[PDB]
Amino acid sequence: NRQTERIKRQREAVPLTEVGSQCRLTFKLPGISPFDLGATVTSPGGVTEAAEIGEVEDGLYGVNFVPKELGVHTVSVKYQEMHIPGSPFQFTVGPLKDGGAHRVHAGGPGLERGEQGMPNEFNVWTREAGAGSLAISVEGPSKAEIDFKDRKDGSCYVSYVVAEPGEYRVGIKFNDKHIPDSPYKVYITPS
Amino acid sequence: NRQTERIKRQREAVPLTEVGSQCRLTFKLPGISPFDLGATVTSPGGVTEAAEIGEVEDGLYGVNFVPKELGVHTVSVKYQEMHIPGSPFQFTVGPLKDGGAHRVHAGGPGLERGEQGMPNEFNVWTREAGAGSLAISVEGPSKAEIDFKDRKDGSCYVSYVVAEPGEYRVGIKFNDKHIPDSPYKVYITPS
Repeated sequence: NRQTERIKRQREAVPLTEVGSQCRLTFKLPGISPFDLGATVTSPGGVTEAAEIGEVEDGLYGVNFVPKELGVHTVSVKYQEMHIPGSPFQFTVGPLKDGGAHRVHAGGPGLERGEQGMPNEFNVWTREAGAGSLAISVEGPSKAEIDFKDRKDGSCYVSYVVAEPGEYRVGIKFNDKHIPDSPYKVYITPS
Repeated sequence: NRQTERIKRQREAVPLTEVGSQCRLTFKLPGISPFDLGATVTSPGGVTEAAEIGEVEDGLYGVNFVPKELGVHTVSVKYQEMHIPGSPFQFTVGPLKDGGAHRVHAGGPGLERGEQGMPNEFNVWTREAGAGSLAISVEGPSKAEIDFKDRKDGSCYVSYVVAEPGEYRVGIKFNDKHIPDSPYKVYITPS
């Protein structure tokens, strides 16, 4: 069978990031232990400082940092040579100089593998994409149930459930264009 | 100063509610123990049955019932002869026979009063409206920050924060029409 479930949201660009302001990159860690991760911020000049990782609410973690110059900063969250899904993140200070689907990151186990009747979860980060429509679709042998939490920081956390095992397609589009790794092929295992 | 912040989401109709299916109304407690509330379901014939209240995800509660016939059922959640915000709720069993903004309910403290810099929360119930666009706007002396969680049951839980005290307007529109009590006048008090 082929059944499809789709949601979309529209949001304006995240408010301008001023030089010297308190910034935060948030991430949920479906299937990853927070305890031994390291965060770094790299300035547009290539200077890297360690940044602390805090719990923001139950299950939500954040990298707190303060940028000292204009332009595109990188925020890395790693275990040894491994990045967490989505890392390294980009973070523009001052006005956005680019936008659109190619700037969107996404990650988490619901974009790779799950189990029949269990929640499949992933994060999407749209702050660098600027204003527009984030669309999510799930297609496969059953009609997914989709919940999502869309935040002021341009991040969106998705949880979907499917009734039947099989091969599913998860589409993530921003202003009607696939983000770089979309669509995602997802296998759902039997109970 | 007059600033507006707006988000929108689009979702397909909630799947067909069938006779003998598990149905659930999800709500936030109105500062009252769940042991002290009474939920009832009224059939299309006017027969009322007591229904169970139980905790469900995200600190929310649910009213669970199983419809025995086609047609519009009413779910009330009460303390003595007072309704919780949004009650009584309607639940069509069988295909939707109506739709649109006039079928949407909303409620919570964020549609009445809040405090500068603190979260202002409310729920929206769209299952009876069918497929469409839900738009949430906040207009007032500062630009709101808005988070929302949009669920498979057609409910959307909103949290917004404003930087300045004063008189705000909260708009709730479905396919670009105000729902029955929108726009809402909201006073935000100083810290």
